[PDB]
Amino acid sequence: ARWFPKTLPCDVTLDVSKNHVIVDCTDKHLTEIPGGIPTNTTNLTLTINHIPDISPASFHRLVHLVEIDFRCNCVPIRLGSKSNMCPRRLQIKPRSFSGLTYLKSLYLDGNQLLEIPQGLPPSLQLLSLEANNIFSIRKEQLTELANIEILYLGQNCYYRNPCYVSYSIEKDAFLNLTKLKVLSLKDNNVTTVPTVLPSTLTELYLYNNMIAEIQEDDFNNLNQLQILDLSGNCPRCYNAPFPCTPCKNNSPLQIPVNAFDALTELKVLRLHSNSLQHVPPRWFKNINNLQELDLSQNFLAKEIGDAKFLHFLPNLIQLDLSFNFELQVYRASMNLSQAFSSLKSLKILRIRGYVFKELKSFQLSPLHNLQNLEVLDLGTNFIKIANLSMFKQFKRLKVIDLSVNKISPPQVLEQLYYFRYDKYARSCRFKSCYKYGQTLDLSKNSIFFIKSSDFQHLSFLKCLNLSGNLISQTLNGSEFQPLAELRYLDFSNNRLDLLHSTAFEELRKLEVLDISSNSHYFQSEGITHMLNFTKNLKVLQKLMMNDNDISSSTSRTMESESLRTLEFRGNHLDVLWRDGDNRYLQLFKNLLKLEELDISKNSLSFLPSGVFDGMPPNLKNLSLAKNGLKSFIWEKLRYLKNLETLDLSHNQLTTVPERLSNCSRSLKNLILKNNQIRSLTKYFLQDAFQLRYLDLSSNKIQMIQKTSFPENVLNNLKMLLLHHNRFLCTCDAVWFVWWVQHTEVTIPYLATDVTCVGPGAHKGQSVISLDLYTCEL
Amino acid sequence: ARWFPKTLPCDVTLDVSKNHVIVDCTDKHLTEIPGGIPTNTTNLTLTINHIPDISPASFHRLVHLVEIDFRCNCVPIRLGSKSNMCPRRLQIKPRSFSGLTYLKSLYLDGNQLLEIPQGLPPSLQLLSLEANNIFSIRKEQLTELANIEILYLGQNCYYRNPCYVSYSIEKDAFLNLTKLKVLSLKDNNVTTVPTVLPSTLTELYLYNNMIAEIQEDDFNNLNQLQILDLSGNCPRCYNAPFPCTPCKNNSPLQIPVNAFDALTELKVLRLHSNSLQHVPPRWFKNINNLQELDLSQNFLAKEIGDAKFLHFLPNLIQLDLSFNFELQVYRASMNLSQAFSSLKSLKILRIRGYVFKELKSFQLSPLHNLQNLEVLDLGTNFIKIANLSMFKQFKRLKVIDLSVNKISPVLEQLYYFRYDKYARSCRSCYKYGQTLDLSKNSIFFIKSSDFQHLSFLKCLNLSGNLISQTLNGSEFQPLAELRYLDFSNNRLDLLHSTAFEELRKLEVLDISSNSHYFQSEGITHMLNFTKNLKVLQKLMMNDNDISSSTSRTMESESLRTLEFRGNHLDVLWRDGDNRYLQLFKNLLKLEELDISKNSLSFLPSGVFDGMPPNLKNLSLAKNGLKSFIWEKLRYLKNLETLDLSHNQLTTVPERLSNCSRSLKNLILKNNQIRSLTKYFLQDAFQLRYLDLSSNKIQMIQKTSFPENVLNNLKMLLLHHNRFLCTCDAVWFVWWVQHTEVTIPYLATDVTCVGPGAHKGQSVISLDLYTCEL
RNA sequence: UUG
RNA sequence: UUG
Ligand SMILES: *[C@@H]1O[C@H](CO)[C@@H](O[C@@H]2O[C@H](CO)[C@@H](O)[C@H](O)[C@H]2NC(C)=O)[C@H](O)[C@H]1NC(C)=O
Ligand SMILES: *[C@@H]1O[C@H](CO)[C@@H](O[C@@H]2O[C@H](CO)[C@@H](O)[C@H](O)[C@H]2NC(C)=O)[C@H](O)[C@H]1NC(C)=O
Ligand SMILES: *[C@@H]1O[C@H](CO)[C@@H](O[C@@H]2O[C@H](CO)[C@@H](O)[C@H](O)[C@H]2NC(C)=O)[C@H](O)[C@H]1NC(C)=O
Ligand SMILES: *[C@@H]1O[C@H](CO)[C@@H](O[C@@H]2O[C@H](CO)[C@@H](O)[C@H](O)[C@H]2NC(C)=O)[C@H](O)[C@H]1NC(C)=O
Ligand SMILES: Nc1nc(=O)c2ncn([C@@H]3O[C@H](CO)[C@H]4OP(=O)(O)O[C@H]43)c2[nH]1
Ligand SMILES: Nc1nc(=O)c2ncn([C@@H]3O[C@H](CO)[C@H]4OP(=O)(O)O[C@H]43)c2[nH]1
Ligand SMILES: *[C@@H]1O[C@H](CO)[C@@H](O)[C@H](O)[C@H]1NC(C)=O
Ligand SMILES: *[C@@H]1O[C@H](CO)[C@@H](O)[C@H](O)[C@H]1NC(C)=O
Ligand SMILES: *[C@@H]1O[C@H](CO)[C@@H](O)[C@H](O)[C@H]1NC(C)=O
Ligand SMILES: *[C@@H]1O[C@H](CO)[C@@H](O)[C@H](O)[C@H]1NC(C)=O
Ligand SMILES: *[C@@H]1O[C@H](CO)[C@@H](O)[C@H](O)[C@H]1NC(C)=O
Ligand SMILES: *[C@@H]1O[C@H](CO)[C@@H](O)[C@H](O)[C@H]1NC(C)=O
Ligand SMILES: *[C@@H]1O[C@H](CO)[C@@H](O)[C@H](O)[C@H]1NC(C)=O
Ligand SMILES: *[C@@H]1O[C@H](CO)[C@@H](O)[C@H](O)[C@H]1NC(C)=O
Ligand SMILES: *[C@@H]1O[C@H](CO)[C@@H](O)[C@H](O)[C@H]1NC(C)=O
Ligand SMILES: *[C@@H]1O[C@H](CO)[C@@H](O)[C@H](O)[C@H]1NC(C)=O
Ligand SMILES: *[C@@H]1O[C@H](CO)[C@@H](O)[C@H](O)[C@H]1NC(C)=O
Repeated sequence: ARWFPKTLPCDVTLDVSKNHVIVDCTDKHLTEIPGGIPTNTTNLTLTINHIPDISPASFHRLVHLVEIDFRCNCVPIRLGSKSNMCPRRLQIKPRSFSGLTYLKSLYLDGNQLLEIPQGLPPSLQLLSLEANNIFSIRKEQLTELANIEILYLGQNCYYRNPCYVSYSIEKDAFLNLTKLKVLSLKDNNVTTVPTVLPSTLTELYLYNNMIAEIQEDDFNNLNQLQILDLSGNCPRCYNAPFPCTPCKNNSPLQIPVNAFDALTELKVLRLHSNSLQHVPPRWFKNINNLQELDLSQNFLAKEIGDAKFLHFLPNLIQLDLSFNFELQVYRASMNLSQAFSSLKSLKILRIRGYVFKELKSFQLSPLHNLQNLEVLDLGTNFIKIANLSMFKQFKRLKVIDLSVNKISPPQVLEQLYYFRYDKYARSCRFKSCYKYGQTLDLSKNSIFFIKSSDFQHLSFLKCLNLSGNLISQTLNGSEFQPLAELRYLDFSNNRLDLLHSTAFEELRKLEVLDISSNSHYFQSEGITHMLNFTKNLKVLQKLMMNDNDISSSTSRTMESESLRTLEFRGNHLDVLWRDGDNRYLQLFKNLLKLEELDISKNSLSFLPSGVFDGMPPNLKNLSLAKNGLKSFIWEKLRYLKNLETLDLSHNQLTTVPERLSNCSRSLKNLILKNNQIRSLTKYFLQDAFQLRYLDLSSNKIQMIQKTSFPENVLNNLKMLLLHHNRFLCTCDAVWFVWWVQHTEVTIPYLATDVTCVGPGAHKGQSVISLDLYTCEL
Repeated sequence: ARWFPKTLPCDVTLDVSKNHVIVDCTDKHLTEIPGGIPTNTTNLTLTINHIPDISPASFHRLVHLVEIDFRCNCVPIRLGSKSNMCPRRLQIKPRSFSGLTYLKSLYLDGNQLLEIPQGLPPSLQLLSLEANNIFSIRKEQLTELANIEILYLGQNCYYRNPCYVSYSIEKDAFLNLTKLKVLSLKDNNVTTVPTVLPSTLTELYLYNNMIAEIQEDDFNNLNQLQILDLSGNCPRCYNAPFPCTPCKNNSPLQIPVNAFDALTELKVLRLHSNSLQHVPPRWFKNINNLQELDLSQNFLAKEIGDAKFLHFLPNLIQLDLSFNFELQVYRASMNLSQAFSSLKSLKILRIRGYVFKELKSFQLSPLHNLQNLEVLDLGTNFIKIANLSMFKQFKRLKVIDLSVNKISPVLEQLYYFRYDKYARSCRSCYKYGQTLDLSKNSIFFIKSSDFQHLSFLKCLNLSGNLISQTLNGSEFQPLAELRYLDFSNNRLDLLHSTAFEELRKLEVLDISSNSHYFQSEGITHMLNFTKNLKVLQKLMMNDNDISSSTSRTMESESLRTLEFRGNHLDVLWRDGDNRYLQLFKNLLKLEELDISKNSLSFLPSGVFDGMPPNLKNLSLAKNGLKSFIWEKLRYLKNLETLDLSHNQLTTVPERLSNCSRSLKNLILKNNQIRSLTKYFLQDAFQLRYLDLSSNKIQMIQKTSFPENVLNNLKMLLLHHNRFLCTCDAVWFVWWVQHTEVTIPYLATDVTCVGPGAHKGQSVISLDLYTCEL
């Protein structure tokens, strides 16, 4: 097909509509900007390389650049790899950017720069210098940024990237940047709010600094400000996972009552970790539009019981009062002020880490009439007692979250969220059952025993999360009787005792059941387990039974008219299917609608004959990955007449079938990565017209000849993976080298990991760049 | 040193006292008996190879052989590898053994043999033909075994190795084997006890067969028999993990009341899985010496409550009545007959799988006066209730085992349910004193009074319960003598630094696999709880996912071993955060620290300085370590063992001696090392063990590996590298061929990878004369 | 690779 | 390899 092979070690994309030529050289172990970058290049990304300098020659030809992303070519020592530390800061020579008349966005984050780079074109809207070593801002260094709208300067002086002094900002440094919308000075050891800021700011980020006091006029002119973040100034340091220095005398960040008076447009106020003890209502006198308020990680335990300020927040969407508990105090109950009832717009309330013994219905009465309330998060509260029936008054909610408690008789937050330093930190790369309906999340509690009356009045629930409790009982179909509407039960990380084949049958509308990581009782010999419990679940679509160490079953067959997906990863089918024992060879046969089966990680070093014949007739998607498979009778695929995806990754296979078409007419996706294949059979893919995806990566293949890979098949492939093999680039490889260079077929990692290993001369050389003319003399 | 390199791909060992020359060729991927086997060879082992034939030429020179072990050179299809199936049964030519005048023991197990091999010498005392295809025994084929004392014939016809007929034994086939002591016909599809057996038998194994009936005279003459095993005839098949066919009519193995009358010497009787419903006392009328009786996997639930037969067993040491429960019956309690009191010699009583709701003190009264009772096993009984205090009447016992029950206020894990627990392959806190094992119960909450009257306990096993409480040092008050607590696989909440402090005599604490509360942010954990445990020697806190700690230091005057595998020291030691760099410093007598599997891709500076002063043994394995500042080992002045296995290191120190003068054992296996530094081992005289296996080393020169060091090494591991066998390698190849230093796998995995000619060739066999022209 |  |  192609007349001119692509040798450039970067992905090139065309977006004809937006007039964009996108060149992505992310993480290509470059020590130089590569030659041959298209002249029409608009967006060039060189992040995570080791290019030690920029010069007028760097971008000479590239006069149409709108965006240069040159991040993380010299990451500060403690932020970067300890195996490849950058020896000297990036050097930017004069005039490197002044010729780029159309340049809108420049990212120079993570390059150990000492100063704001000069000579930047007046087109620039966005400049980013995070994770550098710039800790003095002078008005004179900013005159070049007349048109700048977005300026990121954070992470230039903090514990991971120290500068060993206070940050310095000259008076009025930013004032004459008349179009500046977004200013970020986070994580920078700043001691005062810099003034005067231009009145065009929409977003101001001042968090994780050393600001002890806000002056009453610090935000006087910012009548367009929408987002203000002052978090992590006078931090609450208890159990902090980073070095944390509090303000002296347990002082809060001191905020005058009239500090916010000019912020009539403010939508987001973030006061996380400011050691606040009071929230004066006078703060919010002139902010009628505030939508999001974060007051997490303070000392507002008393204030939550008073909270006059809430009367001024009728448009608030999101309130977070998490982790406000008094140290070494365990309150008897949660005292929510009546003032919460005035939060007419509230969709999301989070109050983790209040820390109290007993939740009772009346304590939530202030919320009964919040019509728009969607999420109530009372996680990580060490609640010992809670009658779940109280949530009958909360049918309108999408999520009731009691995760991480001590109870016994629409996006999830990262596992580190309230305690991390900077949850918005940008990486060097880049720049759940809620969907089923009403969710009650009781995960990570101390529930040892359940009975029907625990769920009295909760028939509206679509999802119940019981993950990570202590449930050890012989469920018999009597325990969830009220849960008539339940579509999803997550029962993972309990100790299910499957003595009874009637377990879960009362959940007549159950579509998905997760009983993964319930291995306990499956580890002891002589215990009766009824894997045939599936028969009674008439609308079950998906069953997850992973990591259960299942090596025995009293019943011989699982049956279902409905089940489409079975995850059975991390069990011991090798023990059930011991060579000579026929009894379990039809375990899955009567799952008549099953399409997806995952039996990876079952220590299946071989498959006894009868396994494939025993498969249910409509199996589409089979994983046998990570089994230590040392042999495989390819012909047995003939029994799986609807097989579309076969995953055999991470095994010990040494051969492919002589003729894949003769094994399976239906197979579309063949994953063979991470095996021990050293050669392909002569006619491997001959007439395999249905094949669309083939992964032969991370094998030991030396040679590939034309006969194995006919062109009428290769042309149908959406992707062919060949990387990390042992290719021999001798004159015997002429066809393969030619074909790789010239094909239109998508083959990933040509630039990094489709490499000759030999002979001598060409060792470590990309096959895409290989010249074999000496073979044609 | 050596003048003649050892090229034979087998270990050769000398035992001068017994005049033995031991040649072990186990698992050497041989397809031929190797040449050059010493002429003086007495014991030759060729197990797990693919040698397709034996012939007169096989052992011609080896006239002094006493033992040939030639097992598993052609394993039956379903018993063997499916990746290397044996194509044709072993072929044994005539006269292969008749020249071996001194041959005492021949093992030919696992070779797909169809017949008993003939032409065996009259010296033979032991013949073994397990896992063959010999399923008809003819008197004529046994005449050659006049002097045989031990004959193994089992596993020749069973579900893993089927013969598709009944086993056949001709009448009196064994009678004229006048010195036969041990006969094993297990796992063979035998239908009747073969008769007449010789009266010299000490041991008869007939288990896992199809014997429905014992005739009254089957064992008439066996007045020397010590062990009889008839188990697995009319099996109890409930929840069996193998294909199991019961006797028709739910029948037991039928044993007439006088069948054992002649067995005056019997010490062991095994009647496991015989579907017995009754144990007639008349069985044991003439056996006063029986010591071991296994009656597990029967239907003797009612019989346990009666059990008149026990009155005839005053010398019994070991009784097993495990897995005798009636299907779908969950008894209220355990009914032990008063007859148990007559078992004056009993050391070990096992009654798992009785299956009952509540154990009460009175129910064990029949045992109160068994003076020698050492082990009481009531595991896998689904007991819901048991007052632990009842065991105050049992201080004399070594182990009280309530493992796998349902209580709430060592045998292989498969034992009672496996087919043949004595099958031959081709190739714990009891020690501390009184042990109460409550592992795998449903204990959610504990308090001091649960342990009332149990102050004598030395080991308590609470492993695999549901304990989720903030232990505060009040919960084990009575357990004043406890030396070992296994608290693994619970949900310890380490809120309180006073946890466990009441166990004033605790030497070992295991709180491994208590990760639960360590997985959620904002929870207070006090790792400094070690301070209060004044005699603690060993602390195991593996697989706890520990990534946060309210306290900054662990302290102990006593602790010698800390296992901290499978945690998140990488998070505690984030580059820039100094606060936890002395976590272990104040464990002043610590000698062994295991911080493998802590995702430590690098070690921040200060880690080594923060190590306690007497550290001898440090594991940093399986951390994905990509770099390592070897010079920092200077801080570990007492370091003897450094384990850096399974990492991504690419280099060794320029000079190991300049890093550590104390280091004896350096484990670097499974890294990415491609070359050694020029002077690597110069003057590191006290180095004794070096493992460089599974790396990418191409060349090793004498400067890196001076001989004044290498010769002192007890072991040097080099296998699975990328050795380039050019003329540059002359020294290394010479030294490897000639050294006395132990180097494992020379015969199998110390290989050239090039150039061309020598690719895949063993370094030990490499001829490099062309380099010396 | 006699489980 | 800014968490
Ligand atoms: C190419 O560069 C331009 C400008 O740097 C990018 O345009 C930005 O796109 C994002 C989309 O998330 C918008 O939010 C910004 O407001 C745009 N800025 C400008 C000045 O146009 C464009 O995204 C880049 N394209 C690629 C593929 O990287
Ligand atoms: C933030 O600035 C403070 C000073 O305002 C820095 O603290 C100084 O650090 C040097 C070296 O650590 C010391 O000699 C001085 O004693 C410190 N002064 C004070 C007042 O504490 C601090 O290092 C800066 N933080 C970072 C991470 O760079
Ligand atoms: C070498 O072969 C002899 C002969 O088979 C072995 O000696 C026997 O070892 C068994 C195993 O415990 C003893 O119980 C016998 O009493 C020994 N004597 C005889 C004559 O059988 C000897 O152990 C073998 N040595 C090795 C290391 O394999
Ligand atoms: C043990 O012997 C029995 C016969 O007593 C074998 O069973 C016969 O096997 C063939 C083939 O499976 C059948 O056609 C016969 O009907 C069987 N006879 C009976 C009486 O069942 C059995 O296969 C043998 N067991 C093993 C493991 O080899
Ligand atoms: N798994 C299980 N959990 C129990 O709680 C139980 N109680 C009695 N039993 C009996 O023990 C036998 C082995 O588990 C089971 O078989 P059963 O005779 O039907 O009755 C069962 C229990 N089994
Ligand atoms: N780990 C733990 N387990 C508990 O059961 C508990 N109850 C209250 N608390 C309090 O919650 C805080 C966060 O773990 C702890 O700090 P405290 O305020 O000293 O008291 C503790 C508990 N902590
Ligand atoms: C709740 O707390 C506030 C503290 O401001 C207190 O004034 C109020 O009376 C408390 N109410 C209850 C029900 O405890
Ligand atoms: C839980 O509250 C409900 C009413 O919502 C009531 O029916 C039930 O009895 C309560 N249960 C307990 C144990 O308090
Ligand atoms: C249930 O909770 C666990 C633990 O919090 C979480 O990992 C899991 O994703 C949740 N399950 C669903 C279905 O959302
Ligand atoms: C299930 O268990 C409950 C426990 O109270 C019992 O009422 C019910 O009868 C049991 N179900 C069956 C099928 O026995
Ligand atoms: C499951 O199998 C058992 C036999 O082991 C049978 O008695 C029980 O009724 C079966 N249950 C279903 C739903 O098939
Ligand atoms: C096959 O199943 C796996 C999970 O087992 C899934 O990730 C994958 O997308 C499926 N493939 C197709 C083609 O549906
Ligand atoms: C495989 O190959 C042979 C020859 O084309 C043919 O006879 C046989 O039917 C084929 N089987 C399948 C399932 O394609
Ligand atoms: C357990 O037995 C002891 C006597 O050994 C007694 O002191 C205690 O009260 C008993 N516990 C219960 C709950 O009956
Ligand atoms: C405690 O019981 C567990 C679970 O059976 C067992 O694995 C462990 O080895 C026992 N602990 C000790 C210290 O022997
Ligand atoms: C620990 O908790 C116990 C049991 O609830 C409590 O009564 C006691 O005061 C505490 N003990 C110690 C040693 O602090
Ligand atoms: C452990 O550390 C905490 C504070 O971090 C302290 O309150 C406690 O007393 C310490 N305990 C011991 C035993 O050192």
